Amino acid sequence: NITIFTRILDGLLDGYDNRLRPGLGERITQVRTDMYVNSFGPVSDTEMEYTIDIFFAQTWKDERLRFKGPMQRLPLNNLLASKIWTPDTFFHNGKKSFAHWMTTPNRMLRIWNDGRVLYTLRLTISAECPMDLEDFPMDEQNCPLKFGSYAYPNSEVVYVWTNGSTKSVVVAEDGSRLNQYHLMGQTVGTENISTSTGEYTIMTAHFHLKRKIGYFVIQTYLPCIMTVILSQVSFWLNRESVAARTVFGVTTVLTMTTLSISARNSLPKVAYATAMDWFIAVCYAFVFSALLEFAFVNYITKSQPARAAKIDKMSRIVFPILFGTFNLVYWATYLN
Amino acid sequence: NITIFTRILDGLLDGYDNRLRPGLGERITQVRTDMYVNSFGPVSDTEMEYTIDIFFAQTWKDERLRFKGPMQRLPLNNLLASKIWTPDTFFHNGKKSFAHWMTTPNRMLRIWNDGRVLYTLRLTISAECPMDLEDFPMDEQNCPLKFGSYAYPNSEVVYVWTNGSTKSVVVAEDGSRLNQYHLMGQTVGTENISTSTGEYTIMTAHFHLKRKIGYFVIQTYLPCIMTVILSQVSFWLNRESVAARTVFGVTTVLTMTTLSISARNSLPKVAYATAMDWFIAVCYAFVFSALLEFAFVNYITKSQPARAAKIDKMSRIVFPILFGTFNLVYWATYLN
Amino acid sequence: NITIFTRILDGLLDGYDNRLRPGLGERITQVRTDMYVNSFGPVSDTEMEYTIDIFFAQTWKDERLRFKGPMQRLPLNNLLASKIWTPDTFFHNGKKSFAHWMTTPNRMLRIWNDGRVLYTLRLTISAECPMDLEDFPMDEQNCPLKFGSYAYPNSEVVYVWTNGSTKSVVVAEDGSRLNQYHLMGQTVGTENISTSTGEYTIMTAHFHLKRKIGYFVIQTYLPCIMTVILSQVSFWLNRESVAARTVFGVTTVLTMTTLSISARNSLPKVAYATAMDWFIAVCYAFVFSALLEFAFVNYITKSQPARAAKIDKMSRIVFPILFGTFNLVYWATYLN
Amino acid sequence: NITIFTRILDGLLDGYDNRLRPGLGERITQVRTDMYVNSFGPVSDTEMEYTIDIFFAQTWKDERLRFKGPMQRLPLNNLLASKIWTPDTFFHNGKKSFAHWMTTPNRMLRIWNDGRVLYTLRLTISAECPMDLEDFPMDEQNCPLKFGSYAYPNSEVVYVWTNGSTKSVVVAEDGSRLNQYHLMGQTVGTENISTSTGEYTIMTAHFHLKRKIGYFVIQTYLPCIMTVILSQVSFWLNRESVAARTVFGVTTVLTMTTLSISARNSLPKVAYATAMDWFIAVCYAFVFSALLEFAFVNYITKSQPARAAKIDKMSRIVFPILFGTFNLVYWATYLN
Amino acid sequence: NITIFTRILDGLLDGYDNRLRPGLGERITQVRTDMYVNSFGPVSDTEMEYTIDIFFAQTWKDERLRFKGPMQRLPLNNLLASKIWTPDTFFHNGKKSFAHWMTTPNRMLRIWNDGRVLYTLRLTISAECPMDLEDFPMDEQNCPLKFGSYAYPNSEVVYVWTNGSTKSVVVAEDGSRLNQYHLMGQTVGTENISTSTGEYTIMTAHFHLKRKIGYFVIQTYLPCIMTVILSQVSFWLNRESVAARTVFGVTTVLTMTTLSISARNSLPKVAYATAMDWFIAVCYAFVFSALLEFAFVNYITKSQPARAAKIDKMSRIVFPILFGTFNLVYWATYLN
Ligand SMILES: CCOC(=O)c1ncn2c1CN(C)C(=O)c1cc(N=[N+]=[N-])ccc1-2
Ligand SMILES: CCOC(=O)c1ncn2c1CN(C)C(=O)c1cc(N=[N+]=[N-])ccc1-2
Ligand SMILES: CCOC(=O)c1ncn2c1CN(C)C(=O)c1cc(N=[N+]=[N-])ccc1-2
Ligand SMILES: CCOC(=O)c1ncn2c1CN(C)C(=O)c1cc(N=[N+]=[N-])ccc1-2
Ligand SMILES: CCOC(=O)c1ncn2c1CN(C)C(=O)c1cc(N=[N+]=[N-])ccc1-2
Ligand SMILES: *[C@@H]1O[C@H](CO)[C@@H](O)[C@H](O)[C@H]1NC(C)=O
Ligand SMILES: *[C@@H]1O[C@H](CO)[C@@H](O)[C@H](O)[C@H]1NC(C)=O
Ligand SMILES: *[C@@H]1O[C@H](CO)[C@@H](O)[C@H](O)[C@H]1NC(C)=O
Ligand SMILES: *[C@@H]1O[C@H](CO)[C@@H](O)[C@H](O)[C@H]1NC(C)=O
Ligand SMILES: *[C@@H]1O[C@H](CO)[C@@H](O)[C@H](O)[C@H]1NC(C)=O
Repeated sequence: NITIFTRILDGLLDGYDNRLRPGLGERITQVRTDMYVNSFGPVSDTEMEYTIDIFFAQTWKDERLRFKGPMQRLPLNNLLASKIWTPDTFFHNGKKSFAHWMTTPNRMLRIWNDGRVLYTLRLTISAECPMDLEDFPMDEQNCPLKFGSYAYPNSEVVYVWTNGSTKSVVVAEDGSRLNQYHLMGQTVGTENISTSTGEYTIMTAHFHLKRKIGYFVIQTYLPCIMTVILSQVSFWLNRESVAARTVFGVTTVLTMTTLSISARNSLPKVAYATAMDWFIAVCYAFVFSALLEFAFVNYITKSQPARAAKIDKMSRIVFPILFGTFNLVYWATYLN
Repeated sequence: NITIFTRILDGLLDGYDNRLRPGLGERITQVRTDMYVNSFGPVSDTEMEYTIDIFFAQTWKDERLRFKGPMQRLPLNNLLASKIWTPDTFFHNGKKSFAHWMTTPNRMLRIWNDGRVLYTLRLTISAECPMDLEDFPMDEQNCPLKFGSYAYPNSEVVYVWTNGSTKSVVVAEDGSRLNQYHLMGQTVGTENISTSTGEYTIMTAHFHLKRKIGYFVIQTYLPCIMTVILSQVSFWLNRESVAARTVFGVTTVLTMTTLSISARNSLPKVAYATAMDWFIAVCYAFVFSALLEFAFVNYITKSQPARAAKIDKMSRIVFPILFGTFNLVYWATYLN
Repeated sequence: NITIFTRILDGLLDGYDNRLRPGLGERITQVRTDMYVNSFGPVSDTEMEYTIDIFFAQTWKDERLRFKGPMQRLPLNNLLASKIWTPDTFFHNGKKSFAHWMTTPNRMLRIWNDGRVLYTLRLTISAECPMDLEDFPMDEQNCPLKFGSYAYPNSEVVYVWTNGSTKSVVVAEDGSRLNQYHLMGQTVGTENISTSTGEYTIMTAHFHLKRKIGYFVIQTYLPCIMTVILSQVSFWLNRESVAARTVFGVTTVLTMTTLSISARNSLPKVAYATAMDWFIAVCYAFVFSALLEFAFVNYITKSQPARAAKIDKMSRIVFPILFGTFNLVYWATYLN
Repeated sequence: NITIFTRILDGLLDGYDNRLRPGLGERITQVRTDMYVNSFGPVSDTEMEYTIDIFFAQTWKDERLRFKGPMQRLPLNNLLASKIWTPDTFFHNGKKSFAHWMTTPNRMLRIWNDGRVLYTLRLTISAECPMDLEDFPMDEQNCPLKFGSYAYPNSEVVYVWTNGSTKSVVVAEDGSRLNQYHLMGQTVGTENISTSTGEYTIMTAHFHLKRKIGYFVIQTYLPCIMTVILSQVSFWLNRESVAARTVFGVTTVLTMTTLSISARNSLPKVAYATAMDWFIAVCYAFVFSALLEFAFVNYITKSQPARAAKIDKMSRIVFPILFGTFNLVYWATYLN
Repeated sequence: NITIFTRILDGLLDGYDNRLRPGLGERITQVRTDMYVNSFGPVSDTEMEYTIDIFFAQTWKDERLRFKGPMQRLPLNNLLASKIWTPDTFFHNGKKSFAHWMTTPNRMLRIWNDGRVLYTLRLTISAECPMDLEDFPMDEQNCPLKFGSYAYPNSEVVYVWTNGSTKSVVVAEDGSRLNQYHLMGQTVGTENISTSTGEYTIMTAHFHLKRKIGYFVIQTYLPCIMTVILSQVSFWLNRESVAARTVFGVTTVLTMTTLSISARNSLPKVAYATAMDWFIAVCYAFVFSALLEFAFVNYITKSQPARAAKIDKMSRIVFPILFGTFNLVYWATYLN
């Protein structure tokens, strides 16, 4: 009962040319594609790339593979994949993509009586995701995934998503786990690109990313906020304690200087100011301004002591108010 | 006496199709799997992955390989593995798995008279282990290992553990050696997952990990604890020594600030607070509060000196007590 | 209607030797090359290399592939590429180049009736780009890309750009995105190099890079500029406050020392001074000079107090003026 | 005179099955193994692995390769290695081993008239070397190297070292060069391991490593030793100089805190205390104790000045003596 | 006119055994080798290795390839390389060598009428270069490059440089570009090594490297030199300013401590003192000695004030002189 299957496979491969697409010179080969994202790998902001592991499935019609037998389907493995024609699908934005080979090349091939072919493959794509880090860390990113035929233009091979967008792309519940991003959702679309080699239909999948704040709050904002509060303590010390207040201003100013350097070490070396940079810059101004207030106060503490005391007393109220007011504007401006 | 073995191998391969599973169209192929963990590689918390080296063994029945001869078994090597049918087993959560090829592809194939086939393979699997670092470093992790057929659904190929759970998975005594984890034990199970390509039986092995503390005690807790004690020394200095006590508060506050930054550099950039973060935050409050006490004491040291001395004297007792009390609650809360 | 294509391919490969170039012993094989830069990868200054992803296309004439049929063109894939002769093009300056294999080897082959052959390939070239970092960060770089035949000298195979320079090399709008460089434009050229193995025509493409400033302003210049301003605040403090002014000078001098070390950590370990180094050196002189002024002032504050006050008062004006004057000369000198 | 060699090779391969070991069903195949360590690569303490490059040679007897000819030996290359049977030797503890392929696969095959076969191979083995870092840096390590057959149990293939232990394993004079280890010597042995797949003879080579001190002396011990001496200088300052002595204690205590953090960055994250950790801990106690002495002295400098001076004077002698005494015990305890 | 070439290639391969070296059993195969260094890659001091990209050319005589035809030479590509015999040349000290495969395997094969064969190959060799860093950074290194036959002893295959040493090895003008080394020149030689597998002729090429100073001057020496000068400023302050002079000594001593740690981070972890270490150690003594002078001066400032002033005044002259004198001896000793 098993020899029958062997004959069917031999018959289909008899006189079959894998170098020619099905329907050549007769029609346009239509390929239906569906994707299942097993795991949405890490998003490297420094390299502007993200890693994704998917089960890429392609379906098409091949009349040369029609057969008759007791079983309506022929489950198979990677062995027969090379013997038949498969689309030369490639990822336009994929910088480096490699397949999984252990324990066996993770490929499946299924053939029906009518000649319909299902060919799914497991891939780990490392694509490029350009980002505009102007609102960082309150930034949203849209990482795309573009793929299509490499050699067959739109007039020969056409890719279309199967069913609706929701069914076309599926993300596992545990797969969408990132340390500094929320996977809000996914969208799909199609487009035609005109090239010197001809028109090619492009299948694009966009992943919406919402950066999750809380790591930078514990890493950058809080040390900056507490450092500013530390500087304001100097206003509560006597003017004659010149050395004591000097330590506050000098240490706080340098503390903010190193925080700015440390903060940008993890951030990509982008040549523009981000939202976090402005927050640090303002905090640096507050600590620096406090030192200037002491220097000005200590400069006139002898000629006009009366005004020096008033400035020091007033600074105890103005500085906390302005810093608190700035945060409300800053957080409300970006958290909206 | 050696030519007989050659004839047997030629006969079995004569008319044998490796593209068809044994028992096709007649029964369901049953595969018995056993695992031996040679070494439980490092667990990368930053990348949420772990590396494991195993001797993956699969056993199944193939009537096409039945033979008669003086020897009841036919030990072999990787040469004949490709000539026969083998299950397309793959690791669902395996991000990157590679085989060992030196000196020779580490594969063994054994065939008995009845047709039973033993096919073991050495692998180095780099799987993903999601972790909830809310109780870090007093956290327990359960890293799984899922594998199954890629192309053959549950109706064609079924995986079952051999004998009990203990015999199914074995870990070498020297293999289970990690720098920051204890391998408490292992558990195995089976489940069926419904997919668009059909139902597939999933074989899962869970490794229980108990993070071992002591590195963070020497790295984070002790510097934080001693820094807090250092700040409390300021309470034993005279109020008029404004500069001396200012150095204590400023240096200690900044010392805790850098410790928080340094501590999280090794920790994954998770957007939530861990148990260690709370300990650092409380320690930061103690050192910061001590500086505020001096500022308040130095602010009223002239108008009401009597109360200033009492506060300074009282702080010498309250601060050590509260810090010690906090540790007992903190350690008892998590070490239980 | 599909069997006709199979016969044509069989006929062309019948009696075809892929080890012999077309026109051997009769003429010189002319290859027309065009390039499309999908993405201009990162430029590693430390390793003096850059990564580029391109669609490398080669066109040549092969009379052995002439055919007659209803279709004037024969779109194909990588399968037939190995069966025919292709140029042994290689990148002379390419340190490490790898092809893309997923989902299918990204190669296309097209053949016309006259025998013209189009063979395009996707590549990721990691070439070496020597740089003279004397005006860093106000430096312009010209990273080349040289390629040609490895085995066929100029007398056998010749490479020529197709159409003009603009059409020969094309860069995608989104591809030319670098964190610290502007892709001003591209230029192409040809040359002959004499070697022991014969003369070889070299096709060269030069990419003009204009480093974008703004990251170093936020990372190096601003901390240095503010540190210098911080030191000058000491001039506004009383001479008798010896400890207070000592903290300013010591902290600022050490702050500049660490900034110089930190700044060069990212910069390649070049054994010469850059423009940024001179800026840091001058800033170090200003902060160091301020401390010397205090030491000199504090040294004569008793013998001749009158001159000490004048020097301190005068320094409040001279130092800000010189530092501001230096910046105008420095920025104007390099920003021109 | 060269055609004779061609006939001999053809005759031996005629009717030769490479899937069957020599002497199958007649005797036990004996393999003689010798090793030459070209270079003992770096030992990664963090990853508990070491890299070694060797010339692995295996010798065995194969009666199927007997031949008669003018030349008693048949030097060859990797071409014939795949055509005959070779042992499936593998490294049990080898985490990742790769062969050398340039310029040609570095394999040699030699055959004698009697059928003796010599098959040597060049390998770069990255094995795992567990270490107990309790006496670090005064620790000795014994990195093993285990290898044997993967598919042939002890009843079919047996490995034995050739000649004595000294000749069996040889290390090049320049190969044994490590930055932080001394290669004292090598030892070899054999053992049988019982496994579910049968008994396998294991050939083990142990490399004795003696960590060389001097890098940690310049990196950790000396800064710690000088820091302690720096703290003791405070005892020679007047009590009334409260700020001056406070700077000594605060700076020294924090200096030791960062040294402990910095020292363990290179060290593996082991969850136990090493010898260096105890040395740092004691040094931290000395600097911390000195600050406590000043605080206690400054606390009673008014009520009982007489005792305060005596304590300060006495501390100038006790502290240097105890620190010196501790070092003699510490160094003698571990350097013995 | 092209079919003639096809017949010649078929005739040569007819009855040709690639497993036998030319002249086997009749003479000794002589191989002439020439090298062209396209680029001398980076020299990794930490890993004691260097990377080099070369065009490795080998020439030998093979009477089996003699042919008669209109063309005196047969330019070819990698296709025919595997069909004929080529030497099994390998690099003895090569830790990891890989070939270039894009766009086509960069191999050339040329055959003349007499049977002379030219076979050149492009390689990227990562060899090991042991270094004695005793005079670092004033150290000279001699990185070798050893290669020879793997399977054919000196009695079968012999390697000889072609023409003189200068022509045998050539380095491109732009190839010899290193960030911290000068390529003074190259030398070549030959030697015979006796091994258990027989005598093998070794072809060695030595590259003379002269480390270029200037990065460490800007990174290590200058901060150390200026730090020492900073400490000497304390001698110009009044003795009663105890806190002011304490800050100078404490900050400078700790500044030198961190510089020593930072400097050795890039340097390999060698267990011996380098020239830079001695310079840092002396600088540490000067800053430390200055603090001791203040402590001694402040200790006797009351009992014998007259001597205290003289010591402080004298130290202003002695310390600068000794430090300047040391540099002249240090620089002259190593820069000679
Ligand atoms: C420079 C001459 O062209 C080429 O060498 C070439 N080679 C491939 N391709 C091209 C053309 N091009 C720039 C492509 O972006 C390209 C896009 C496609 N669509 N998809 N998915 C499919 C193929 C494409
Ligand atoms: C998107 C269409 O599907 C695919 O392309 C596909 N390709 C493989 N597989 C699938 C289906 N799927 C999502 C799988 O998770 C899958 C699980 C399995 N069980 N195991 N072990 C076995 C195979 C599976
Ligand atoms: C040392 C003997 O030569 C060789 O072994 C060798 N092998 C290849 N090549 C050479 C010669 N040479 C130094 C090359 O730079 C070279 C340049 C070329 N042009 N392109 N593009 C093409 C080929 C070249
Ligand atoms: C889980 C069922 O077993 C296996 O799958 C398997 N596969 C290989 N091997 C084994 C058995 N085992 C645990 C091995 O440690 C093993 C050791 C050997 N000796 N050597 N050198 C040789 C082979 C071995
Ligand atoms: C342990 C038994 O030997 C071997 O297994 C072996 N295998 C190769 N080789 C050897 C011998 N040996 C130690 C080599 O250093 C060796 C050097 C050579 N010359 N070159 N270039 C050529 C070959 C060499
Ligand atoms: C692409 O081309 C096809 C040609 O049939 C057309 O139907 C389709 O609408 C085009 N898509 C877009 C986005 O223009
Ligand atoms: C999976 O399916 C099989 C079908 O025979 C069933 O026997 C088994 O109980 C199922 N397993 C689970 C966990 O439901
Ligand atoms: C290279 O050689 C060819 C030989 O025909 C010549 O036409 C061309 O001008 C040469 N190119 C250069 C740059 O000299
Ligand atoms: C291993 O088994 C063989 C069986 O012949 C025996 O001779 C040998 O002594 C055993 N080795 C050990 C270490 O027990
Ligand atoms: C190596 O051996 C050959 C044998 O002919 C000899 O001619 C040559 O001089 C030897 N080389 C050295 C360096 O001894």
